[PDB]
Order: sequence, then C-alpha cells, then structure tokens
Amino acid sequence: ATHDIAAQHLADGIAASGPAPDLAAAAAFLEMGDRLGVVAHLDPDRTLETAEVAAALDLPEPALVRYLDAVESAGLVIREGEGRYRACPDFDTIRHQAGYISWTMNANRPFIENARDFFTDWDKAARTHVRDYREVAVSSQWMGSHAFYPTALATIIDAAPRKVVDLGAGTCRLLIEVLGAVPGSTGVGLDFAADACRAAEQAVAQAGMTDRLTVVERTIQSVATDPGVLEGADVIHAGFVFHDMLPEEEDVCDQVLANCRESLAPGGFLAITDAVPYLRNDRERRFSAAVSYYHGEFMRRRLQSEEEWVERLRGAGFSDVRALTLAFPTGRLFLAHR
Amino acid sequence: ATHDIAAQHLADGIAASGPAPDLAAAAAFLEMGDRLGVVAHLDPDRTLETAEVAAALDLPEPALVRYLDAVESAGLVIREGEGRYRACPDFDTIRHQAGYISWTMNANRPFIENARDFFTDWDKAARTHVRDYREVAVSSQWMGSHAFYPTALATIIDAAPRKVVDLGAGTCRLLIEVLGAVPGSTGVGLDFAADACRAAEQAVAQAGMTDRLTVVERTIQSVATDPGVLEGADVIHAGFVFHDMLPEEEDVCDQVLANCRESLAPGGFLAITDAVPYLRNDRERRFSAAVSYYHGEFMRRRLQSEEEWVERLRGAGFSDVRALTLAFPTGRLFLAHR
Ligand SMILES: CC(C)CC(=O)C(=O)O
Ligand SMILES: CC(C)CC(=O)C(=O)O
Ligand SMILES: [Cl-]
Ligand SMILES: [Cl-]
Ligand SMILES: [Mg+2]
Ligand SMILES: [Mg+2]
Ligand SMILES: [Mg+2]
Ligand SMILES: [Mg+2]
Ligand SMILES: [Mg+2]
Ligand SMILES: [Mg+2]
Ligand SMILES: [Mg+2]
Ligand SMILES: [Mg+2]
Ligand SMILES: [Mg+2]
Ligand SMILES: [Mg+2]
Ligand SMILES: [Zn+2]
Ligand SMILES: [Zn+2]
Repeated sequence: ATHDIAAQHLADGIAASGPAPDLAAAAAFLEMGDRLGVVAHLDPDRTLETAEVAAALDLPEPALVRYLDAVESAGLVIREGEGRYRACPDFDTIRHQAGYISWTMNANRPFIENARDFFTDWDKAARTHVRDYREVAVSSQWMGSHAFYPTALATIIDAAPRKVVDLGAGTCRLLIEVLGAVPGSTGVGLDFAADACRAAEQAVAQAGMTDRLTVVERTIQSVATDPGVLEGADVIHAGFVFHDMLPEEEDVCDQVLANCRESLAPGGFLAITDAVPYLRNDRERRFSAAVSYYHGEFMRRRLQSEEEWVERLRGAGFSDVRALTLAFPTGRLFLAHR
Repeated sequence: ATHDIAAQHLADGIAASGPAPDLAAAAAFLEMGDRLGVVAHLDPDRTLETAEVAAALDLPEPALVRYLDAVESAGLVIREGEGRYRACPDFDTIRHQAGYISWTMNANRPFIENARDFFTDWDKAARTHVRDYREVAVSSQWMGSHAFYPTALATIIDAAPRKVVDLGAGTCRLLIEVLGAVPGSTGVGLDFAADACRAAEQAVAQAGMTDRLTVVERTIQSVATDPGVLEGADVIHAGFVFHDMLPEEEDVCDQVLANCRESLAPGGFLAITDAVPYLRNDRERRFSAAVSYYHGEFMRRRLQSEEEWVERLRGAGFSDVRALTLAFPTGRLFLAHR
C-alpha cells in the first residue's frame, strides 16, 4: 500500500511546488555569488579560472571551488576541466529571473523585516532601515536585462540619433551600446554619484569613445535650472529616475520635463521608463502590487499612471506621447515627442 | 515601426521572466505579512476582520488595511465587504511555494550575506551570523505543507498505531492529527524547546486530548541513555532532526537509533524524514544543492545518502528499510521496520 499513497503525494507535491524550489535555489546561489564577486565572472561563452578568479577576488581558492562545485551540482555551471567552470547555456535567463527574487527579498528586505516600525513611526523607520543601494542596483540590472533594457536600447538605436543624453546614467552601459551601434553620434551620461562615475569613466576609455562620450557629475534636478548639456539632443533617456522626485520635488520635476521638451532637436523625443501603480491584469498585478507597495508605503515615492504621465508630459509641452507596455510587470516606456 | 520592435521584446521578455515576478512578489508579501502575524489569519474558507485582527496584532488598523489592499491588488486576497478579507482560493499553494523562497532567501540569509567570513574563519562566522529560528521554522512548515508533511501523516495514519512517538515534535501538529484520525491511540511529543512546548501543550488542551498526549520536555539525545518514553511505540517519527547530530554526536545518534529499534512493538517502524546530499536528477538537483551547500558548508551538519542511511539503520538492528522519494526536493522518507 504505502508505495501507492506516497506515489500520489509525490505527484501532487511536485505540482504544488512547481518552479519554486528551482528559483529559490537559483536566487540564493546567485545573490551569494554576486556578493562574493563570482557571478560577474560566470558567462555561458567562456570559462572561469578558479586559480585566477580566487586571486582577483581575494578568496581562498578551495572555498571558491567548493562554491562552484555546489552550483555545478545545482546545474548552473559546467565543469570544463580542472579549475575551469562555464555557466550553463541559459544562465542569463536564470540570472534574470533571480533578479525579481533578489529585488523583493533582498534589496527591499528592510521593509519586509521592519514593517511594524514603518507603520508606527514612518520618519524614524525611513532613516533607520535603509536599503542596500548595491543590491538595488544589481537586482534592477538583472530584472532589466530581459524585461526593459532591450526595448529602450532598440528604440534609441532605431531612431539613429546623433546626440543622446542619459539622465541617471550610473553604469553608462546604455550609452556605450548606442554609440557602438549608430555611427558618428555622441552621448552624455549625467549622474550624481561619484561611485557610479569613476567606474563609468574608465569603461568609456575601455571602449575607446572618450571623444564621443561626456560624463558630467551633476544631479538630474540640476537640469531644472541649468539645462545646458541637453541642448540639441535627439533622444533624452530617463530610466526609473523620475519617481524619486515625487511628490516632494514636483516643481523641479515639471521644470526638468519642460527643459527637456524645449531642448530637444526637431523630431527628437524623451524616452522615459517608469513604473505605474497597482495594475489589475492577471499577468502584471502581483508584481505590480509589490513595486507599488514598496514605493508608496515604504519609500513614499509617487508612481504615476499612464494617464497622469501623459498629462504631465503634455503639460511640459510635448506634442504627442506614446505609452508602450514593457515585459517588466508594471513597467511602461513613454516616448514623448517634441 | 517602434510598435513592432516593442511587441517582440514584450513577448520575449514575458517568456524570459516566466513565473519569477509572481513568486518574488508572493514571497515578499507573505513573509512581511507573516512577520506581522497577519498570514495566520488569512484562509481561503473564512474572512479576516481588520478591526479585530488589528487589535489582536496591536497594529494600527489603517496600516493593516493598506497592507491588505496591496495584497488584494496583488490578487492574494479578496475583499468581502468593508473590513473583511478572504484569501484567494489557491492561497495555500502560493504560501507553500513561498516557503522555498523564504527558506533560501530569508531563513538562510546570514549565509548568503556573510559567505566571505565563513570561508575565512568558519568558527567565528558560525557564532556571529546565526539564522532566525522562527524564520527557519515557518519556511519549513510552508515547504512541508505540500511537499513532505502529508506523506508522513498518511503513512502513520495508515499503519493505525496505538502508540506514536514524535522526536522533535515542536508544534505537536503531527500528533494532534494522527490522534484525531485513529481512535484510541496515544502520543508522545518529545522536544527540548520550552517555547515549542508551552504553545504545544495548550493546543493539546484545545483539541481535548490531554489524556492521550504526553509532552516531555527533553532532548532527543536524552533517548540514547533514557529510552523509557519510547517503550512499546508502534510508530516513532523523526522529521529533519537527525542530521543536526552529525558528525559531532554520531555515537549518540547510533545509540538513539538502536534504542528506537529495541523499543518498537512488533510490526512497528521508525519513520525518518531527512535530506540526502547533492542529487543529480533534473527535478531535484538545483534545490538539493542549496539544501546540501547550506548544511555542508555553513552549518557543518552531515547529510547522508540513501545508502548511508540504510546501512546506519541496519546497523541499529532494523530488519528492513524502505526509502520513499518525497516531493520536497532531496527529501526522503525512510521506513525502518523492526
Ligand atoms: C522598480 C525598480 C526597477 C527600481 C526602483 O524603482 C527601486 O528599487 O526603488
Ligand atoms: C531542510 C529543512 C526542511 C530544514 C533544515 O534542515 C534546516 O533549515 O536546517
Ligand atoms: Cl516650438
Ligand atoms: Cl529481537
Ligand atoms: Mg505531498
Ligand atoms: Mg505532478
Ligand atoms: Mg516541482
Ligand atoms: Mg565554499
Ligand atoms: Mg506579476
Ligand atoms: Mg525585452
Ligand atoms: Mg511570450
Ligand atoms: Mg512572465
Ligand atoms: Mg500598510
Ligand atoms: Mg530543485
Ligand atoms: Zn524606485
Ligand atoms: Zn537542518
């Protein structure tokens, strides 16, 4: 008998768990590896040399090997001879899916663990339980690799601009790839962070485009008063940067949008990626609500609907505004034409 | 044009993300809610009354309502009139799947965030970065609801015992349900924790079985020298308790297993659930490796293969040992007959 009862429970249990064990394990292995610096050396097209990577990362090589042997058992890498490991063929998709888990469970963990304090004294909780910006940045890039970054890339590229401006450039990755794909164009990577700009500047020298790529280390709010760098841009790009100005700096935000419209060359457009609040459709609703609740309740940053965004961009002077659904749940791309 | 490029990127992005956004959001909402005490009041068959639950949980009712309105938007609960919410029909499956994410990303977070310290000075890291046992316990119960708990329940029930002994009872939930399903039987819930035993004892009075259910507050290692409580048991149950004795207390472990064999009534068996290390098959391997790496590398607790378990149980005197694959990846149920 016992063989048969355990047989149905096994089948029923397999169905109930579904893909969650796999994703749970992938997310933990990949966050742990990324914190160690290992994940950046894993790629499906080349091998990681443990002897060299352990020295680059200042890890004891036996400890690094035990880690890679665990993720090899997990099936996320392939051992290609002693001391060499290569990521599994679909590694980048697995890493992308882990970005969602890392964002809600790791980047936003202070909100998960301390919700009571936020409900009691939001001001004290907001400056006591703060997010790790490196985890926010990495999980966002993982989520963006397949869910919003390619749409922006292909859109800017297709317009074939000659002057691109990226508000909140950070890594400057978007600029390097639009310059390397459209000939003769130039780019400007505005970003306030010192940390994001030294690492960006050297990668500008890496590609060898320092003549075409300016990096100014100012805030995006500085555009409201000093919109000089924008002059003549064919595409101005803004990825998930505007909602941090709302609702506290709405006037500055509306001024930056109006300066953006004024400063575009004819036929140019402003391409904004951002998150709309609490969608209802079955695909997007669950992650939408997580993005919306984290922002509304814990960060008190205003997410705007498509209607609000369209009205705000048309009040900034833009003739026509197109909204494009992104694969990233609750993410929208707004193309605001001059 | 831009409509069409964004159309393929959307479809491609939807495929790449798959179920990860949904699970990411579900896990964060449900861990946050469980930490608040809310999740225990959510059930698909009855409503949560915000006015009363906010008082029971000592939360400001407006804050609780904003939380439930977010998870309602997420689709995890249904508003059934003002102030009343009911969990979505498949809530228990979603909660089960979130148990895997909560276990690897939350319960085991000290290992994710501090792997460098463990690689450098394991002894210092092991007592510096310790897991939250409440999160370990809750995520384990969520994982077990559909992946290993029903198999043990149905197995013990089907044997129709008259004396059941649960090593590491903790919640005493397993005992209450085997006593409530087989008539005239008695149970013993051995567990070292004071915290786990006061809450268990009152629930014994809740069901009204305090005459049939003994609760002794001893360690399972105390069975190696004092196996008195086991005498005459038809089923002895041990859920994920033995690997914490290995490899440091192997002699005590082998003594408990031998005392278990000796103490069984004729036809009785010892039912052990535990985790085998690093499986290779495609379904189990990824989560297997996570369970195995957390235990081997960070907790230094020995997981045994089916072969090692069979040999150890036969060395303890058991005539025949059956191994049963559980839905819980890398989980196995061993039935060791007298
Ligand atoms: C929604 C993410 C893409 C980034 C973000 O806005 C945040 O984490 O605050
Ligand atoms: C494998 C889990 C079921 C429990 C466990 O063994 C642990 O978290 O240490
Ligand atoms: Cl004009
Ligand atoms: Cl005998
Ligand atoms: Mg089952
Ligand atoms: Mg099945
Ligand atoms: Mg499954
Ligand atoms: Mg290691
Ligand atoms: Mg979703
Ligand atoms: Mg895409
Ligand atoms: Mg598709
Ligand atoms: Mg999808
Ligand atoms: Mg709230
Ligand atoms: Mg698995
Ligand atoms: Zn944000
Ligand atoms: Zn364990």
